[PDB]
Amino acid sequence: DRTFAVKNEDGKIMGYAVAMEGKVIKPLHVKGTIDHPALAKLKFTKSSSYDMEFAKLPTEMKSDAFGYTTEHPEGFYNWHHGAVQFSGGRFTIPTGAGGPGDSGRPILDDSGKVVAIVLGGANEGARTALSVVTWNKKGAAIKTTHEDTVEW
Repeated sequence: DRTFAVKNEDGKIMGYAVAMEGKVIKPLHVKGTIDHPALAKLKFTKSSSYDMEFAKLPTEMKSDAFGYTTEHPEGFYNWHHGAVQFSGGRFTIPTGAGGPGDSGRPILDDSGKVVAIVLGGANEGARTALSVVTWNKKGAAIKTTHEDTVEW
């Protein structure tokens, strides 16, 4: 696979790292050790601004990793827990469909490319708006945070 559990000392899942475009990327707030022998002890570079940390993907894994795409037209997208809507510049899910432990999971299109990484969500009632990292065409990271975001 290309998505890895990040585990605390008791071995409980805290969040997820992904393999993407020659990097291991996980949310910075996710406390733990990636649960992969090749990934556990790499040198990570940490960016507070984007709540992101990343390491170089070990050479073994370069044909494995997800592709990223900047093409997110309005519509529906996929994640581990089901449909993610993208509309008016925001990703949303039914409230209750995501929660703590979900930080780091990718949002995917039907071809299996990453459009966004999940940081948290703000409860707006029926729907929860997702705080995420995306990248633009020049490779610049963008963090979108909504009011009263709960880190997952």
